[PDB]
Amino acid sequence: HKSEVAHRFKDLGEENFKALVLIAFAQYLQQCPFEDHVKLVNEVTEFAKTCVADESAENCDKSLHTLFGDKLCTVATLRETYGEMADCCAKQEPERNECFLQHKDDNPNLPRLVRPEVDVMCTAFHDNEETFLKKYLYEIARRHPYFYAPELLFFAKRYKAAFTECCQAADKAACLLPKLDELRDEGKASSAKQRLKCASLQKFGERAFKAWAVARLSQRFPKAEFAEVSKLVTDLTKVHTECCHGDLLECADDRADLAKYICENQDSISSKLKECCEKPLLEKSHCIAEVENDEMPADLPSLAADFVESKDVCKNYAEAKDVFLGMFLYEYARRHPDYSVVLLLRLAKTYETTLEKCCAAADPHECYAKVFDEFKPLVEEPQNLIKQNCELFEQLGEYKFQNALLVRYTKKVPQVSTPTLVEVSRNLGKVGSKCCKHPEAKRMPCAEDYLSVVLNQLCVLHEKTPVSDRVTKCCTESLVNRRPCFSALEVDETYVPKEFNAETFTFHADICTLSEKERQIKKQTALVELVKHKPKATKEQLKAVMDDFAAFVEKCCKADDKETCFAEEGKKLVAASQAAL
Ligand SMILES: CCCCCCCCCCCCCCCC(=O)O
Ligand SMILES: CCCCCCCCCCCCCCCC(=O)O
Ligand SMILES: CCCCCCCCCCCCCCCC(=O)O
Ligand SMILES: CCCCCCCCCCCCCCCC(=O)O
Ligand SMILES: CCCCCCCCCCCCCCCC(=O)O
Ligand SMILES: Oc1ccc(Cl)c2cccnc12
Ligand SMILES: [Cl-]
Ligand SMILES: [Cl-]
Ligand SMILES: [Cl-]
Ligand SMILES: [Cl-]
Ligand SMILES: [Cl-]
Ligand SMILES: [Cl-]
Ligand SMILES: [Cl-]
Ligand SMILES: [Ru+3]
Ligand SMILES: [Ru+3]
Repeated sequence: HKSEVAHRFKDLGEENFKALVLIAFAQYLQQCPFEDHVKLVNEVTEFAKTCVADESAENCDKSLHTLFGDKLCTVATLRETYGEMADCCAKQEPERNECFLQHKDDNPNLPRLVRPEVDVMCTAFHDNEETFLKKYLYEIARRHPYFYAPELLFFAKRYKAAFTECCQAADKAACLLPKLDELRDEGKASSAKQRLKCASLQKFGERAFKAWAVARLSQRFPKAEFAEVSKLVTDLTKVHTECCHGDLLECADDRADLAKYICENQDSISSKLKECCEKPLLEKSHCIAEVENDEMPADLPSLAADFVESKDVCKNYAEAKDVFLGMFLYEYARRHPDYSVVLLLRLAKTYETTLEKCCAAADPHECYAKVFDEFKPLVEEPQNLIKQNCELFEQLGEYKFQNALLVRYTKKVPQVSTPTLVEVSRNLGKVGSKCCKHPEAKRMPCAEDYLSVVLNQLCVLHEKTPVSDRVTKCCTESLVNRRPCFSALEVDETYVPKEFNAETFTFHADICTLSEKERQIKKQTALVELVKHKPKATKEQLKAVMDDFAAFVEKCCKADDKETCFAEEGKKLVAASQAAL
């Protein structure tokens, strides 16, 4: 293209162009104030307008990396605010762009964004929809300089949807805050999810990533030929490789190219893409990333003929080990959208170990002709765990199910800080709430999707402050054994009971005057501490004081006097509890 900026401006449109320019600059100049970014956007935007009017116009033939880097090196305060980053301006492309890339600062030190009151928010939204919305877009991008820009744009449009609706409703806050809590959860999860793929790719290498992609792409497009899945796995591996490196434009072009290939070859891939493929370039690769699985072809054969009977197993394996294993993964995954990806990786690795053991032995076929028996226990384990836990979740509430998780995980690893124990148990409990309302045909992918983002981010929090050798051993091992390792943790019988502290189990009337959530957290915080102080307490014994405490609060949080019921009756509850434990 004669002018890449004019071309982008025509592909995306003025509104999307401006928003992505803002995110781009907010992710590099993370301490410049919001109003100078607006100046940069308006300046880049009306320059781009000269380029769509005339592509021979001055500077319109420069590359976007050049144009972007040029804009960065005109910030007058660049060396005084970003210091060493300003020295990038003395290099030339592509060294300069790489130098700027290196100087992206993850985890900068900005105050946390405090959600204001609903009436404050709706009033700001009404008084200046754009400035309000773009300011929050800027606040989030500067605090997440590696969050892929278009997805951030796609979250911004969903926030706009939440405000327009709820700022008009009768009970504003009742409409808005759940939507805002929901959006925060996904954006935080997506941020965690991107950094996990990009950190297992280097921890574990291209091969393991390719193995994961074959499984995932085969469940999604089970009518595609394995040659087509392998083509897609290759392009997709390059795409995540390049996107992990951090160049937003080089990353965006790889994604857009892959989506153009997929949309051009739908009838070799899937019948579900005609709408996504009709969508504009900015949304094309996103839409297809989250499209639902295509229907499996009717009455596929068993995997027996190709992978256990056929005399050419060991010979076809040796001819190309990974391609043969990759074919096995393809055939198993396409038949099993109900499995998690990691389970399919367990099976494939299981098939790999026995093929490696039997293809070197006398009469291989005898040695390995039963390996499909080895798959059954590996399949029951995730399913069993889902059943019992989804069963328990509908026996108890969401909140009481959290309290069940709370007791169990505290007993397994009582060294974890109380607040971290509460947050994980509350979150896991949320995962029963959404995943357990799926049928068994789609429960295991649901759990995997959510556990993975609860598991390694408790592991990144654990590498921050290690407290147990067993949770580092879980967290530093394969992503296929991550969830089993944690499931295999047993009640810590090394632990020394925490010394009784009276202030930890003293309660006041403020507890009546707190929100349901904030009341549950403090109820759940005391429960962790109770299990830490008397860890040999049984759930029968624990239920008895939990019932007592429940009655205690409902008594003192309703009497004529309150501040004194909580100390007088409170003193009784404690003493009666210590006696029973
Ligand atoms: C002057 C600064 C350089 C130009 C700034 C352009 C901002 C980046 C363009 C984003 C392209 C988005 C393409 C979406 C397609 C996809 O993700 O598959
Ligand atoms: C078919 C194209 C890609 C070929 C490369 C993928 C071969 C699959 C290998 C499966 C090995 C076991 C599964 C991964 C386990 C792990 O990474 O810990
Ligand atoms: C879906 C229920 C989850 C309830 C809260 C989490 C605690 C139990 C999780 C058990 C299910 C594990 C399945 C993960 C998939 C896999 O690792 O193959
Ligand atoms: C910072 C370290 C915190 C670790 C605290 C232990 C919490 C373990 C919960 C992880 C999920 C376990 C696997 C699924 C359910 C199970 O089988 O227990
Ligand atoms: C053993 C010495 C201290 C005395 C014990 C008092 C603190 C008990 C722990 C509170 C658990 C509250 C959770 C149950 C109530 C509910 O779910 O609403
Ligand atoms: O930390 C975050 C990452 C991504 C997104 Cl979209 C967020 C939205 C609101 C608050 N925090 C967020
Ligand atoms: Cl936040
Ligand atoms: Cl907010
Ligand atoms: Cl604002
Ligand atoms: Cl604000
Ligand atoms: Cl804001
Ligand atoms: Cl944030
Ligand atoms: Cl967040
Ligand atoms: Ru704001
Ligand atoms: Ru955030």
